[PDB]
Amino acid sequence: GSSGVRLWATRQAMLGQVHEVPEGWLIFVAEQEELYVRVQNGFRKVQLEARTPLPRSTIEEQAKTFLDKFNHEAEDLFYQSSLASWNYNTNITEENVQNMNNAGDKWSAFLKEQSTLAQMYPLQEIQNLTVKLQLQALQQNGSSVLSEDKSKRLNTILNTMSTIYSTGKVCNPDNPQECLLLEPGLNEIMANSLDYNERLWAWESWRSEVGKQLRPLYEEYVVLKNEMARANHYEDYGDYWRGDYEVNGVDGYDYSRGQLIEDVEHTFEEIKPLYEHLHAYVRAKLMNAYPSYISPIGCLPAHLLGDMWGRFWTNLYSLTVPFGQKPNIDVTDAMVDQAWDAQRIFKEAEKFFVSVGLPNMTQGFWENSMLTDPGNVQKAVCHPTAWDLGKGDFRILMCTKVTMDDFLTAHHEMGHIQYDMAYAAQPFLLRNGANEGFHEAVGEIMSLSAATPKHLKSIGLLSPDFQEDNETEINFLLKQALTIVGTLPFTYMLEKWRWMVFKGEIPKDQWMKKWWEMKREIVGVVEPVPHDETYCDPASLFHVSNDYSFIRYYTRTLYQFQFQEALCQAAKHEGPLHKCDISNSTEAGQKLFNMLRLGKSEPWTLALENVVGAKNMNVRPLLNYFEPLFTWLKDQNKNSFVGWSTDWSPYA
Amino acid sequence: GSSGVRLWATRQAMLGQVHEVPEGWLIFVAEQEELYVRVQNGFRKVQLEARTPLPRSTIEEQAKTFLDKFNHEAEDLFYQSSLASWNYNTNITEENVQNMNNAGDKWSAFLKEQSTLAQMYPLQEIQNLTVKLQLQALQQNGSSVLSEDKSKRLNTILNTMSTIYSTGKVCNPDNPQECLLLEPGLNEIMANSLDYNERLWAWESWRSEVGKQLRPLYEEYVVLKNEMARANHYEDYGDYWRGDYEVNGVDGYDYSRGQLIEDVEHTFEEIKPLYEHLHAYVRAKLMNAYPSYISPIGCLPAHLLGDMWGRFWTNLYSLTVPFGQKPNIDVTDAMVDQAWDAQRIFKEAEKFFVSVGLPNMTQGFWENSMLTDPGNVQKAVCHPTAWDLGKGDFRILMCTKVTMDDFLTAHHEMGHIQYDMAYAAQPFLLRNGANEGFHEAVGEIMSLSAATPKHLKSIGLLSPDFQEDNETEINFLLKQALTIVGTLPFTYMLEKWRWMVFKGEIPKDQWMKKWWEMKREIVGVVEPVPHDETYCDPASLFHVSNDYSFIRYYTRTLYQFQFQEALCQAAKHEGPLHKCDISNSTEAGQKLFNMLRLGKSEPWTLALENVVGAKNMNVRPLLNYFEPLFTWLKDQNKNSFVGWSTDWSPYA
Amino acid sequence: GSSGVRLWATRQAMLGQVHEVPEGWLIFVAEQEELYVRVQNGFRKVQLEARTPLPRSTIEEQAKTFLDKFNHEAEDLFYQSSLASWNYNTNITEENVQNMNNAGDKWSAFLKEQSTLAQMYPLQEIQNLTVKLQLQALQQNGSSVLSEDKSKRLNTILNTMSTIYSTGKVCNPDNPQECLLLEPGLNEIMANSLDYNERLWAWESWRSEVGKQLRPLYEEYVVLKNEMARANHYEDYGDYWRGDYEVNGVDGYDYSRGQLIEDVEHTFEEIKPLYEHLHAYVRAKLMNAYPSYISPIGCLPAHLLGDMWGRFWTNLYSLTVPFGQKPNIDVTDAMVDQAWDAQRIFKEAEKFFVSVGLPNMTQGFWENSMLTDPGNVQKAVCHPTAWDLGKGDFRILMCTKVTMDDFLTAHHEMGHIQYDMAYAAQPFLLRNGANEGFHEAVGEIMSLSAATPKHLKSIGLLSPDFQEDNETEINFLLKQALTIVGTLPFTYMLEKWRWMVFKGEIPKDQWMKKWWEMKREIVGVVEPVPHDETYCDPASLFHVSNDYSFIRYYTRTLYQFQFQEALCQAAKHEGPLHKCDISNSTEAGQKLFNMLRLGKSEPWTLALENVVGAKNMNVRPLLNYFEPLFTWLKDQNKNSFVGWSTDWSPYA
Repeated sequence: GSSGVRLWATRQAMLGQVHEVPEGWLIFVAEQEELYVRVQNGFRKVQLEARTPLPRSTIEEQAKTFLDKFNHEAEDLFYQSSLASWNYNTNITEENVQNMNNAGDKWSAFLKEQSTLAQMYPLQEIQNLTVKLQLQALQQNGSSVLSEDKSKRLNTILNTMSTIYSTGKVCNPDNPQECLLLEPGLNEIMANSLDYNERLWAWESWRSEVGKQLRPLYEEYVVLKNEMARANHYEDYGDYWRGDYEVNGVDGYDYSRGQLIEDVEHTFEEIKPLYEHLHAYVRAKLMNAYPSYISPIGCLPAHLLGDMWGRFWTNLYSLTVPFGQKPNIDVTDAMVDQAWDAQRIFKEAEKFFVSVGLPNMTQGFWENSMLTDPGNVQKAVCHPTAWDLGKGDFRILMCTKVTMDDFLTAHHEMGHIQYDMAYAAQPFLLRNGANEGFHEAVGEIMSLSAATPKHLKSIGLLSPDFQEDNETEINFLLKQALTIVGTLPFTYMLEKWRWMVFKGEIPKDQWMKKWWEMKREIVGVVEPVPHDETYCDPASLFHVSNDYSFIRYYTRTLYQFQFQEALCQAAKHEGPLHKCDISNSTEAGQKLFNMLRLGKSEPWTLALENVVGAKNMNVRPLLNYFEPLFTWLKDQNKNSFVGWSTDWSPYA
Repeated sequence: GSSGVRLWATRQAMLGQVHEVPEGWLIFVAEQEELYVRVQNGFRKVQLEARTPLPRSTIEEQAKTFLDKFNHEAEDLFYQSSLASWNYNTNITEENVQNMNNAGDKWSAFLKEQSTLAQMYPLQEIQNLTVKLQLQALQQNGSSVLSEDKSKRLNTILNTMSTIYSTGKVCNPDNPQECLLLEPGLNEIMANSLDYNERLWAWESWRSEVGKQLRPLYEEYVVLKNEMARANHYEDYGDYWRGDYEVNGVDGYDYSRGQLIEDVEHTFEEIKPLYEHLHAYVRAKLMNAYPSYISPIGCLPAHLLGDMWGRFWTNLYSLTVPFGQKPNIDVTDAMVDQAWDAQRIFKEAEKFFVSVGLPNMTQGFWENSMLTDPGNVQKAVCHPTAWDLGKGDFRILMCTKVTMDDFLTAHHEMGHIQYDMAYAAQPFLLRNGANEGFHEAVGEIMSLSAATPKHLKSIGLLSPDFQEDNETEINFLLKQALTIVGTLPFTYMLEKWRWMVFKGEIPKDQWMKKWWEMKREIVGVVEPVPHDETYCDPASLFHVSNDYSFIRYYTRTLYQFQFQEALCQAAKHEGPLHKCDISNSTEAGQKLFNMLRLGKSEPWTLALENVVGAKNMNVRPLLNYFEPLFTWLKDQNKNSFVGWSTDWSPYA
Repeated sequence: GSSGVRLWATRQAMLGQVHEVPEGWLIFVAEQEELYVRVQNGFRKVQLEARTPLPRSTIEEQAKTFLDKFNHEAEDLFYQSSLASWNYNTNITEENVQNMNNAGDKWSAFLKEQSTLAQMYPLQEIQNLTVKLQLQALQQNGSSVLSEDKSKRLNTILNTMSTIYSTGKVCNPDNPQECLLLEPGLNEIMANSLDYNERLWAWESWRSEVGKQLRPLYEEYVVLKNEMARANHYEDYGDYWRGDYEVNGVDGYDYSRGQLIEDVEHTFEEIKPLYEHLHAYVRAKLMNAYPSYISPIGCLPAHLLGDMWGRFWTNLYSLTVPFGQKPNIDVTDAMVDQAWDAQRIFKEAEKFFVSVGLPNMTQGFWENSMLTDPGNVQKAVCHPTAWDLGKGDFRILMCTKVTMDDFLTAHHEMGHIQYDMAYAAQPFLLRNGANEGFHEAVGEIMSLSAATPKHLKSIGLLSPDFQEDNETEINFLLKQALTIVGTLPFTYMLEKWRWMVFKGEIPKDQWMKKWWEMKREIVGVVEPVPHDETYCDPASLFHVSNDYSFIRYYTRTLYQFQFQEALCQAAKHEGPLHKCDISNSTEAGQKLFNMLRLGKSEPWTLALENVVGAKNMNVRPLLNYFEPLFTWLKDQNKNSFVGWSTDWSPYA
């Protein structure tokens, strides 16, 4: 049968009424706070533990209520800052500048108030993974952990380094009044002009007037960040940046900050045979252009890698082309013939996104964002940016033209937007990518998919009569290797160098003695002229001098290769990975959106495991993508020396 | 999520149907006497304690029937005994005396038989608190816990000192044939005559005469009082008295015997600053009367306190009046001018009770009680006493004359009788107050309200143009302090003295030395002639000789002040507490009657908490009542020593 | 007041909704499997034991199914086994001999297999007393708890002594070929011939041929009987037998094996004065018969008691009759006067058994059982046995003749089967007596009632004119004392002797000497010829050699006395207890049937309490039964010295 639970006022009433209480009927005493079970000819007291007072809101619940209230206020405040940011970037005016000051101060003050209001909430007793992740992402004091003077000094130094890099100007000895900046002056000169002396001077002059100036600033920046990290229970500032990839609280998915370093080391070792052959071929081709400036046995000059830091070897493609008479993959004729426009490019990207199974895109983007150049009466930023303004607002700000590149950037910005629309369901704190290499990877794979000849043929960009030969595939593989695989050692060595310089393993009087020697050995990049310790060459880059973790580029490339291979596997495509296309593949879009919606609500390991199939960052897709390149690279370097000599330098 | 509790005969159908049992459904098994909770994929055995036997034809019902039978027979027997007592009080004749002997013997024999017949009824298996308390009162064997000879000699000694106290006579040394009794000779001598010689001689001669013949008797009485208290599971006879205040088995209101001791001590310690100032002023007035008989730092003489044992300082109010030029408040002259008798005393008094919300009081009292001296045909005792005969019969014995003081006494007696009929619904055992300080407090609270000029003005006793300035307020407050507050230290020390005299910590050769040390240090009064252990001065009081608890008076004062303050708070009175009146406030009467009807069934702490809100003892209303007096005493004691010194004595 | 149980998926929802949970409503969460009770201002956690993995198949269910399956099949196998034994017992034939050989083999193998199956059903987790008790009987391995060789040799030694006792023959020295078996060649000559020499020679020869031969066999039998007793968790084989009387787990009726020894000793000690008077008078009559062979103070001869073991003094009733001239009570000649046979004896037995109120029994037993020897064509056994063949089949083996002795044994036999089918509702294992001293007691009590002169007169066995004087009552009482009370000391001591023989307290070189020492001090009987430890006189008993506990007879005597006293109390018998008759008393049969139906399921101590009113056994009925004889023995002991002497011997 079935029985209920009885309750009376006094124990005397319980005794007088327990006679008619059937067996199995629980008796609860409000006066005595006791529990009894009606047994045969009696009632047995049920043991009860210590009194537990009613919590109006547990400490976990108090954090939940605070986080919800903060997120609700953050959505409006961030949207106001985002729209003010949009207005400034559409038109740069004095009124536009001042509302950055107001929005920035208001957002920072609100963030500081909530972070202080969140710091008392303990993360140990909260078992809610989403709530704990929100609190730790909100409790990051950062520079505020130190004193006011120390925090202000660090911010002022950081602004100084950014200002020096941005306004770094070099004047030629022939005309001291004539001076040029790094961009677009030094970058274009060292990417197109083939003069060794001009490139060498610009490389040396910039690293002199920037390195010498930044050397005390970067050194004080390093120590201030290191001491801030110590105050934040971090071994160094590199450990602070690796904390984004750090995962805790999830069984089977925990990731430590040291695991990221060892995976980067392991992946670089895997790419080392492929990069060595790529470097050897690029080295060999430079003798074909300049036989009396570089030696095949030695390394390659930093300024002769197509840029100053050796970031991109794409500028060396004209100097390293295997078959210059073979035309590259370019469909610019289709643009002019059919009068293609930027709005049409985005419309085709949306249509392609519909084809791959992903849903449509909001019309508020079209009515609030510009694609072409917005006339000339106003100044607008033409840099490719995708905007997540919050509360459903998604925009893109760039002077998009009608070039294959722009068609890829449009796809890239759509890929950024798709991520922004995807984790939008997650709370404001969790309404972002799991790490800094996910949002860029989605845009990159979208650009890679949009650049495939099959996708162009499907939408008519590529002529149906176009043929696919070995030379075109080899040149495309080399071009991708220079652009992406070429920058992998650059990201690998720069982030590594920043790691032990923050760890304090590099003595001050030997800084450049390590970087320039390590550059020659691990990567085989050699400085054209010697630099003493007064130089600050590693900090001459934008990201390092602007408080940016450079491990994003290596992680995003590792993710983008894994995503592309996983999409190809889900799209049952037949053919080489470089020719693989995800067009008309609903499996690819659905699989991609499975991790896209997660954002940072789940650990990045779970997001990665969702598509490729594992939490590791193995470069197997990279080897498979460039296996025909690797065999061709081995064929080209079958007689050419492979590797690099640490001893050799251009000045020696 | 809703469920209940299931049951089954045995474990065979239990585990054959546990699969069909939904999760969260509690299960009781009669065969195994076990409890289980159906959890997700399992069941957890609920811990069960020993089975409590169900109520049956046990001692519970047998005692309840015995209690009902006892109450029925005690109602008639007590009615007959109280009828005989009133008749003897109305008419003192030889036939009335024989009635007392017969009624007293039968009542005592009946009580002891009920006590014996309830002795083998244990309370361990009885859970009814009302029955438990009633049967405990029945099981109050008393001195019969010892041998009969010990009880007989203790009663014989008690009657010896009580008779000696009544007949205690001192003779003038020059006139031996003329002797003055304590009642009313010595009392009147120290109440009216201010002569130091006469008061000292009467004080010394009485204590010597009483002490030299009662000291061995008091010692044996104390030893015997210790003997049957130890046999009654008490450390002394003090714990035997404190058992009435002790509360057990009631959650949130349990009281210990030592708790009242510490509460009384703490209340006196905070009272001490007010008492020291009052003692300072009375000492200052003693300098005004007899400059050479009181020291500025010394303690007051024992015989110069206005009464016999220094209890009440009302007789000193004439010599210690704050302003003797101000005439005292007295409506007796107006009352006699209005042709009002003792019948009008109770008639206007009954108007007061129906004014405060208390209902009409039965006409049986009016036809069964006298308000005047019944001439000289039948001798009547004029002592104030209220009688609850039973069966709805209620009487009050007092020679109520047409005076202001008898008006208060008439107010007190019917305050007793109104408490008597308040808990008439309670059984015979429960027909009593929770302690000995409640009935007197009830008769005191409304007496003070009646003595207030507002009540006299409302009933026409006082002229509407009566002036109430600060001088008459201070005089009234000081008179109240002398009559009530002045005796509070004496009540505390004497009860404390009698408490340790039962405990035996103070040796029999130090009873008088400790008594005078307490008198000097606590009371601030020093004897005019030193007394050795031959003197038995504490036993010279009526209460000590007749075995009467003295903590009842101090507790009653604390009770009456708390009761009055709550009544004033309930009546929404604004102004000084001494001017507070409860007339035309029906809420106060109804609220007061809520615990008056409760009787002694509930703990006295619960009753005190219900009245004001303080579960424990408090003296907060004392400060509110005498705040103008305390400020006046502090103002007037700036030029005089505050406190006392034990070193000084009138004899040294 | 009523309430229920509430559930929540997670504790977060529980905390939010705990405010809406009324007091008395239980809160359960499946995530933590935690139970809480809603209390005043909070929730109290309910203590829960370890979570079981839903064991829907308990051992209790499996054991109950196994027991029911076993009982159903065991009934058939035992039934056909009982048929074959009855066929052999009614017709001894070679084909019959192999019938029990096959039937016993199958039954034994079946029993050991079910015992083996019950071995994996431990009793700790079984809560049903009936299931636990039945499986305990099933799990009784007995001889198979040891190794096979120990069991095989124990059986072989058991067979050897059983054969030796059966074939125990002694030959006269003058006639080597003239030899007499113990039954009936030896027993007849000693019980009929009173010659001291012939009885002494037969006693000596029997103990020389059998005692010497069985001494090593008995010692080896005892050693092995101690071996599996400790393997069965018993300190000795005596404790193994005492385990049947042990009651465990029954609160208020638990019995221990040691308690049986203490109570048996206590009963014997208080019985001793009555036995000493009987032994003194029997000795006194022995000097009357043989003055030069028995001392007035010494113990009785072993061979001069009517039994070579000294069991029964019934053969001495003629030699020790209180009055040899008064005729004895016997109505056998009246049966042949009325032309009665064994059929009429049983028919009258049923009429008596239905006059006591118990229902008539079926006709199957009458047509399936013989009451007379089946001629001489087929050989049959005439020993008094009861056949509990099962399946509602009950039979009696008796060659009943038309005699009072056969009349009483016929009453004894039908009482046995009337006990058997009374508890037919019990399962096959529980279809047995509570102890070994109950089945014989049931047949004894009413057979004595049938033998009462009132019963004989009621149904016409004895003429109504028969006079009932004290002389016949004393003669009847003495015969009862010789047959029943006389065997009590021998029964108690021999079981006491065999108990410590298994225990090993008395060494092997003292057993028989301790027996004879106990025969003198306790039994009061002395051996006529001294022997050595080669003699094994206690092992000459049938029960010792055939592995039968001897405590059954002493317990049955006190059990039957208690049963008879309760029968007389229920029948409200007035006068001497030996003349009490239960005939024509329906209430007495109903009270007996209250435990007859109970069977062995309940503890025998509870059954004894239900009959009389005492949980423990007592000798009170013995005093009431033999009070006239006890006074007669006391009066006639003017020359009969109370007790005996250990020093005197027939040979010394």
